[PDB]
Amino acid sequence: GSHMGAACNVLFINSVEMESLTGPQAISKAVAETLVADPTPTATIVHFKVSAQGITLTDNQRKLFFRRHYPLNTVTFCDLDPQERKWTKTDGSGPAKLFGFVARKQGSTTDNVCHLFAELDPDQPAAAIVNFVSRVMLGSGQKR
Repeated sequence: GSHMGAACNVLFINSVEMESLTGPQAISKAVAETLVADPTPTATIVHFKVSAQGITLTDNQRKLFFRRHYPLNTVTFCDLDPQERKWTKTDGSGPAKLFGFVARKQGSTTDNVCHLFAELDPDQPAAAIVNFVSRVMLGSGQKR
């Protein structure tokens, strides 16, 4: 209904449309089409907020792009990269792990967009962002 609770920092990469792939392959078909995406998109610091199935991404870098709201209804899969790779650094020095999610908004043609993100937090790695984003949605963990 509203939007206020969680609010972390991540690095925005780019949304690479998969065209109805699956989920655990959209991260690879995106990581492989983003880490090498030539030309590569500019890495911007964004603020990842999770409020009642409502992911918010605000530009906290230097006013690069507006803010968007991706409801978890769309974010089907939100895990680290299977290729065990990292983003191409924030911008010259600064290695940051790589993680994306698959957003299936609208049940038209199962047209999903795998968005890439690099952890930009000295106290919030991409694994912790993937352990939280998955803890907020369906799951349990069992082993943690």
